[PDB]
Amino acid sequence: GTKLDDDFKEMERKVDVTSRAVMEIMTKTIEYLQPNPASRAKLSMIPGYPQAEALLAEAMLKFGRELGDDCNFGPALGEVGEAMRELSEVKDSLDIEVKQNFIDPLQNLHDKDLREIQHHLKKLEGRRLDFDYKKKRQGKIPDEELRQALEKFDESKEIAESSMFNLLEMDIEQVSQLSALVQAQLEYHKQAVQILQQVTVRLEERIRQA
Amino acid sequence: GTKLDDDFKEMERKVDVTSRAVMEIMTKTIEYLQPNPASRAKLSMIPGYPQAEALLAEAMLKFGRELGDDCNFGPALGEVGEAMRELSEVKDSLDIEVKQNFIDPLQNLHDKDLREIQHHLKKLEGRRLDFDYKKKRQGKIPDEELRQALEKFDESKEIAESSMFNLLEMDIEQVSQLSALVQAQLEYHKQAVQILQQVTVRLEERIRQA
Repeated sequence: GTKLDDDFKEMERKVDVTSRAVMEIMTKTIEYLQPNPASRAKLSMIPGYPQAEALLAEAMLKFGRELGDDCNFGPALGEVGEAMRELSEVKDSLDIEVKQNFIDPLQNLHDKDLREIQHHLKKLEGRRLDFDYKKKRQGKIPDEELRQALEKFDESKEIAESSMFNLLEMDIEQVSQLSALVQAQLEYHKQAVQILQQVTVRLEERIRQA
Repeated sequence: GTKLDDDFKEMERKVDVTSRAVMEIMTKTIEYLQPNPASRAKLSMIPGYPQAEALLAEAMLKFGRELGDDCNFGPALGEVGEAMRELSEVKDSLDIEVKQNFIDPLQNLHDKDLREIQHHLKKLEGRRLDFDYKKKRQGKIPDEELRQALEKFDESKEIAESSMFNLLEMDIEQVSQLSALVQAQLEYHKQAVQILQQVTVRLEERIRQA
């Protein structure tokens, strides 16, 4: 059949790579946010799920209490318990921020921008084929019909080129989205370090004393 | 049967609470380190398992490459890709540190110190029962036999009290162990924040430029 310049074929390639990339990254990012396969289903809808930190906290508090204040390990449990609880929250933030500012954007890029292009390409193919066909039987079919056959094709290719070119041009917006992710992570870990140190002092205050 | 002073009963209580606590906390801590139920089996043996971060990195690199350098999102993927890879490692550290300095200690406390006490108590019970029995038939059995019956009991109680008291006295060592955990976490998150910021500059360097 008729052929497309290497330039065209390249964009089409990068488009595919982008699409495929967006998909896996999206998945992996989630499996990252929620390793446990039971809690992702929530991030695949939205948190209506518990955090590991939460559950740990829940427990440390539970026993720290039961032990009592008379002891020394009992209170320390409540102390670290809170620390964990706090971390739990800092986490929910992270999950939500990443979902909203990284996953959703990508998801939209796949269902919006990319799907569009996919369509275009398919249309182009058909137009390509139809032409090749009507071409084979040139003498048989009226010139006008064959001319239109080509025009339709050219017309289609352009649309494809535009949609593809435009998506590939603004690719920096994906970089922006990457930054969107790394930002959300930072705020979290930074915020984490705060919580951790905050409790470290409280425990040192114990161990140091007796 | 014969009875034990409230003081004794209390220690026995705290001992049980401690034991039960150590167990759940141990579990939760692990489920925390490895939410996904397939990778804990490794931390329940030792890392011979992949980290979520790792797998994410693996992917971001994979595509960042395939995209190429011609683009702008391709390189950015490799950039963040590394960042993730780095985090992956900082994580393996965390898993290992927590395992070695928090889980193992506790585990040992359960199999060593606590198991011992468990034994003691059981022995005490038997000695308690036997006495109650031989007591019921006092006139029937020789005084000497009954005397020994009691001595054995008293003797047993002491052992129990010592083992229990000593474990409960050094309870600060558990606090130390808690600190051991929080420390390992801190080094990690702190170390994390470093990696994150390190990459944030590289991306800003892109987005800012064009």
